[PDB]
Amino acid sequence: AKTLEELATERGMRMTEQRRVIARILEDSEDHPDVEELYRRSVKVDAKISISTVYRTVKLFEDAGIIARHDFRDGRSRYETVPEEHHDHLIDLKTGTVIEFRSPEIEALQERIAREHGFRLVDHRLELYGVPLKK
Amino acid sequence: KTLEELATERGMRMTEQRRVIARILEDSEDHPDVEELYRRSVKVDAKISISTVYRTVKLFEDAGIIARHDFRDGRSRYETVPEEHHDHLIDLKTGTVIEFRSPEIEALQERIAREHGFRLVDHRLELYGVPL
Ligand SMILES: [Zn+2]
Ligand SMILES: [Zn+2]
Ligand SMILES: [Zn+2]
Ligand SMILES: [Zn+2]
Repeated sequence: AKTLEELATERGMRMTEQRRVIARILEDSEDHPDVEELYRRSVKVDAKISISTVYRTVKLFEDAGIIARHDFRDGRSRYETVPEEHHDHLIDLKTGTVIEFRSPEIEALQERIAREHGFRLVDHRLELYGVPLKK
Repeated sequence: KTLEELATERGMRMTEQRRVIARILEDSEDHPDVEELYRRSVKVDAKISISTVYRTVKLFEDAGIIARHDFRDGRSRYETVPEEHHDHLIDLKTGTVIEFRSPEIEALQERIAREHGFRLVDHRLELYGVPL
């Protein structure tokens, strides 16, 4: 069973303690943090960590292909550990944070409309943008 | 209100040529790429350059007059801010863009959002296909 720092070294990345920290945070997160939120969380644990380190680390993870970058039109470049299974995204517009979902209801529905117009579905991009409901 | 009139309101400098491109873009309910715009532009006025078509398309986007969609097949496609909301299905083989609106989907999107504690105010749905 592969962890992310374990999965980094596999692709010849120079890890340090600071990067393992940053790797553990990202791994542990299900909200797909941007660079800035990883920083705040990381610095909370290792105060020596710079924004410089976190940006480079992320960009280097991205070159290793061990994370997925997402540019949603919320207001943030969101990052996650490559998902073992596909899912879609819902974005809180108030806080910019991200919620993953797999509705196979929707998957099937998308699968069927491809057909209705004469198509086998090969890919899709599905993004939802919500505001929090009042109570 | 035509496209060019709409552009001249925005304080955009128009010319004969920028007005052809404007009308071509306007009448097109397909989802033309810039090269499509160009090829159609020249047939109507042969002294329209590619430079001119690039500039003009850029400025129509800035003015809010048109929308650009960067689809995953790698072609940027354009439309006139069609007044209807609709989603997209892209034939990867031909670049044919088939538009749709499926109130099943539109409501099942609502449900998903409400179950996670959200009211749905926007989305983006794009489908990618190969003939069956
Ligand atoms: Zn999906
Ligand atoms: Zn995700
Ligand atoms: Zn469209
Ligand atoms: Zn829709």
